Parts: sequence; structure tokens; C-alpha cells
Amino acid sequence: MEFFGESWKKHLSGEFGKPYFIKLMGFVAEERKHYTVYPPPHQVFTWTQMCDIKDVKVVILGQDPYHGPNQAHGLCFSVQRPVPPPPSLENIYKELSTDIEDFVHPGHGDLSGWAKQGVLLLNAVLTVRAHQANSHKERGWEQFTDAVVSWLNQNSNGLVFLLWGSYAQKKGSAIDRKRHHVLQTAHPSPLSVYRGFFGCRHFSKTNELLQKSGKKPIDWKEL
DNA sequence: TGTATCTT
DNA sequence: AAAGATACA
Repeated sequence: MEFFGESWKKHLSGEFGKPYFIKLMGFVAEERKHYTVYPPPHQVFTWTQMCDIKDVKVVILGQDPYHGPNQAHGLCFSVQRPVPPPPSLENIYKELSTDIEDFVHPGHGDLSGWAKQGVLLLNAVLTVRAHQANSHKERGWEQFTDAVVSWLNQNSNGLVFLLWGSYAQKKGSAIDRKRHHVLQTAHPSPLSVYRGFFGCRHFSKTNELLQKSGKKPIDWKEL
């Protein structure tokens, strides 16, 4: 048992020996020596530990991990108990309350419940320097997360990609827009949420698409 | 003070 | 590249 889930490792391990990945891992190691980097090393790949890769139905793609202490744990927007949901997650919960009739605030911020249902909770960049949003961009993570999206694009059908923010949306070009369903809106951070996230109705729309394709919907209350 | 996006 | 301007606690 290790950092990568077995099915994810099987289909992404071809990246490990590539120069960009070696330089990426080297960069993160050096950063960890001189700064506080989030999430902890053992939690960078938590997004591979929640379901088999073939059972992914929905992809939520954000920018990068939470950059405050004890927040980021390898699932986009998620915080483990007893950590309070950050402003971004409270905004996600606010949208869910208007979008999903039966949804009420769960009283915690752990999104493992969604991930287990086949919702990939990915960020475009997978580490961050404390207190500095997007500080680890353009270092190799983009190419790696491109490999994640590209594998899913090729080996699946009728996926729902939810691309939240400019940086997540860079991956839109790698997705077959007829074969899969790309929904795009502003990042749920208070700095950007007012630019379309509120009222985007991504959660109900996702389930509409899934049910149309004959797939089981996500129970957004199941956390 | 703290939580993106556009523009240059 | 990287920095300045731009809802609500």
C-alpha cells in the first residue's frame, strides 16, 4: 500500500521515467527543504486512493491545493475533520444548497464521500508553497495532470469534466467535447466566485448528463 | 489583514 | 514574467 492507488499507478507510471517528472519531483523535494509545502508527501496523490480509475464518472478540476496549514490533503477543495471548510468550500456548499433540493451543509469539509462515488477530485497543480497560491505552477505538474485527463478522455465515455477556474480550463482542449461533457465556470474562491460559479448549477447538470447516459447519479449529500 | 482574474 | 487593479469578513 502506497501513495498511488493500483489502477492509477498502472496507467500513469509511464510518466515516472520522463525528464519533466524527475525534475518536478526534484523541485518539490528542494522546496520542502526550505519552505512548508502542502499537502504532505503522503497525501499528494490521495485522488488516486478513492476509487478505481475505470470507475471515474465525473472529474472536478481545480487550480492547486489549499495553501494554509492542515488544509490540503490531496483532494481538490476538501479538508479532513476537524478542519473547518475554507471559504472556497463554503461557496461550493452554498451553490449545492440552491442547486440540489435536499442538500444541507454536512458540518465538515471532507469530500471523500464524493471521490468514492467516482468523482475525481483533481487539481491542475498538485503541490503548493505555504501562503502562496499557484506558486508551484509551470514546474511539471501540468504535464502530469494532462496525462491524467488524456487517459480518461481516451479510455472512457460520457464523462463529466467540471473545470473550475482559468488554470483548470487549460485542459479543455484535450477533451473530446462531444464524447465527454465539459462544464466550465469560475473558481469557487471568494476572489472569483461572483464571476459565474454562483448559479452555475454544475451539480444538478452533472447528474442530468449521467442519468441520460444510463449511469447512476452522484449523491452530493453522501459525505 | 485574509480568501482569482484580467491586463500589461 | 510578474505585478497592479479589481465581495465580504
